[PDB]
Amino acid sequence: CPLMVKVLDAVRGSPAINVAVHVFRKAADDTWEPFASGKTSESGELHGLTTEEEFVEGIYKVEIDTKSYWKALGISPFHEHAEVVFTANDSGPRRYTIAALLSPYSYSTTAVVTNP
Amino acid sequence: CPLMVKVLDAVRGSPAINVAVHVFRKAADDTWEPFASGKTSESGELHGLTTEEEFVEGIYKVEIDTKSYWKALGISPFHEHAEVVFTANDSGPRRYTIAALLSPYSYSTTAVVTN
Amino acid sequence: CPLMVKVLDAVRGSPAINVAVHVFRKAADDTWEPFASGKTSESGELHGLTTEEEFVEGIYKVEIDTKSYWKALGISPFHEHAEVVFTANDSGPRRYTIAALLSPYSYSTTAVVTN
Amino acid sequence: CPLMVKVLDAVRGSPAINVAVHVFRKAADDTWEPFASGKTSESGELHGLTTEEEFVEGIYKVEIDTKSYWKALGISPFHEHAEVVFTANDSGPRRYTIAALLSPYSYSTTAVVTNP
Ligand SMILES: C[C@@H](C(=O)O)c1ccc(-c2cc(Cl)cc(Cl)c2)c(F)c1
Ligand SMILES: C[C@@H](C(=O)O)c1ccc(-c2cc(Cl)cc(Cl)c2)c(F)c1
Repeated sequence: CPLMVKVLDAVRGSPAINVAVHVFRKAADDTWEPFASGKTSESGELHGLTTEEEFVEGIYKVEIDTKSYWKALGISPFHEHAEVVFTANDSGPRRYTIAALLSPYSYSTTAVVTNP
Repeated sequence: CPLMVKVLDAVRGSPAINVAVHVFRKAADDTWEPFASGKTSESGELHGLTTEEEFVEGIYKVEIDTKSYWKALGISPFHEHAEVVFTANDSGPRRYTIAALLSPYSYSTTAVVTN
Repeated sequence: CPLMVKVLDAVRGSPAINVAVHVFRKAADDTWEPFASGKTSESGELHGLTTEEEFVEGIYKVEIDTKSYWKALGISPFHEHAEVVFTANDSGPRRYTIAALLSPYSYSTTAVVTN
Repeated sequence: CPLMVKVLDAVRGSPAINVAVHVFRKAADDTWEPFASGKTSESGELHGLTTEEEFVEGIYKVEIDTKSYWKALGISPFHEHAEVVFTANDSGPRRYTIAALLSPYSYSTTAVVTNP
């Protein structure tokens, strides 16, 4: 599982459940091409986005749909989404965890990059 | 000053100085139209991006060129840039501060919306 | 102003107003000696805690009364308080800003050390 | 495992390994009594601090020894430690994860509180 997303909720002190995530890869023409999507589980984790074979070098954008998450809880948040944009696998295959911590007017994000 | 950007460095414990910041407004066709840009000051602040007259309701994107900032300090960073995307809504208070706190593999951002 | 505290609210997107802040200095016997205190302003800032003459090298603790802040807004918070503990070192720059960003179950803090 | 600590490193993009953690509980006399201690593993996680039986109601302080962590990497950091102080189990037993994200001049911390 080379690309995982984990999301926590800083208001409830809980995993952020049912957060939609869309991943894009920058194409040869410099547009954002849809790559994978999913939503976080009861643990706040999203597994199974991609495979080792399909997760090639490139510039990836992980869009975390924070506004849809907060609106679904009936909260009117500030941001449209949280975008995490990075070059992946340029030194060979790595495993990436994109972690995020959400509040209605703020988010934090970090990356955990490991070499299998 | 309806829109301000303030950038801090969590490695050095300092303002993030001479960071490039580009602001875009979402157009009718869903493209990002250049809106304003500048470099953060010695205090990590970028003032004077827009006026009340130009800053209408809509969706704005603040792109912070974090990758150049880290490489100029000799540090290998994770992100291509930091993007903050939000709706300006007359209704809420009228002054927007977008604040960001940078580390090589992480950033935090918050909004301070007042008056 | 050698020491400043700046508190922001990540739920409302605003300064954290009228937060109690207590500053202590570690004494020779490892106890915390009261040093300075105040409430954050309308801008979430607390200025004028100390002078250059009183602010000597040593270990300081900044205690932010986050629990009272949240309860006064009708919100149930996790922490008893937020504590920021650091050494003041003449060597490094001379002005310390302790900044905190508050949520009910979380906080972030950074230092901005300049001049 | 009712009390866990997880720590990430925002500079290296990695778990924060070998972080010492000391937990205190406020005693009847209002002093901080040592309760448990340990250090984070290769995953950045610290398990096995306490038991359900021993983790009674109280006010707990989780001290994360950030200065010792950064000095052991030869970095001179700002903070002495990161203290996380909270009331636990006042509505019955819960499971607490104290998560932290470290930089030399900054840290974030959040709590994940679940009901078994
Ligand atoms: C438990 C773990 C995961 O399951 O990958 C996870 C998920 C999110 C966070 C986290 C915590 C803080 Cl304090 C800040 C940020 Cl950006 C992420 C974290 F530290 C750890
Ligand atoms: C106003 C400015 C300062 O006074 O140095 C300031 C104060 C605090 C922050 C801030 C921002 C985030 Cl995103 C997280 C934290 Cl812990 C502090 C910031 F980005 C900028």
